[PDB]
Amino acid sequence: KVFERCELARTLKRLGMDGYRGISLANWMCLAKWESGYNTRATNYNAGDRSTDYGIFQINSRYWCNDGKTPGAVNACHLSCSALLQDNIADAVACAKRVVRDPQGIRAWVAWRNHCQNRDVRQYVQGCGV
Repeated sequence: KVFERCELARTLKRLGMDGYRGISLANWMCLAKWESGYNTRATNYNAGDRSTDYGIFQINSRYWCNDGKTPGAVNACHLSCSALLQDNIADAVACAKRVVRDPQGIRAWVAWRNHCQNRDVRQYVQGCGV
């Protein structure tokens, strides 16, 4: 499903993402925005290394979720990658909290570096009453 902006901001707030590991809601919103355009059904296969990115946060099948076809998969979130193509994002959020418990934090997503660090990202949560 494709979330509307404030609908997603309230959903992430509810699921405990605001300030999680020091990361503001606006940073999480910038990341879903540039990763998937807030679409839970988004998948991107990366032909150079045989892995696929899944869901609203584009979480990768080498490290975090298991899809059975990615060489060297660790599956650190201990989740099937199909759990991240659901309309309900509770699993996607639990795995995104796991990604950022690693020292790199949100920098793990290069799209966040390109599109969100050192930018004013407050626009992504304005008007949402969050």
